Amino acid sequence: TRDFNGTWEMESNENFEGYMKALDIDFATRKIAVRLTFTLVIDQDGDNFKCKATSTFLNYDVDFTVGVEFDEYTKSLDNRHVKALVTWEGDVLVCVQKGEKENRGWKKWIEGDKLYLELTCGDQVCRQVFKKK
Ligand SMILES: *C/C=C/c1cc2ccc(N(CC)CC)cc2oc1=O
Repeated sequence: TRDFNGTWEMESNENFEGYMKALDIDFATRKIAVRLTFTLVIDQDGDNFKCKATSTFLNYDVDFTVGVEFDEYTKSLDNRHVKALVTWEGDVLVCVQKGEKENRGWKKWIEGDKLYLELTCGDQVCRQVFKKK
């Protein structure tokens, strides 16, 4: 299924610390943020996505259309400009964020009935798993 709609509650978070370090997030924001549990609210209609990730300290909002390149200013994270593009590889949603970081982006898929989110920057990979509320 290609249908990521819903409210998704974190059940596991692996190596968020390495992902944020590869982004050069400052120590005190990082040290707080690696403790956090996240909730995802995804609204998906065809190509049109609206995503909202929330925690007690870090929030991240993105809206995009599959197949349409867009500019992203990662204000809530590392404060960089990237050229982002989200496309389908089979049933995996793939985002590439072109900028000064290599292999920066993410991949999302459903396995069974959970949502998997893989965050990449440089040589670091973070894996998060969510359950549909
Ligand atoms: C449905 C895909 C949108 C989406 C992708 C995300 C990428 C990165 C992040 N974080 C915080 C965990 C790092 C910047 C969150 C996120 O959530 C989403 O809903």
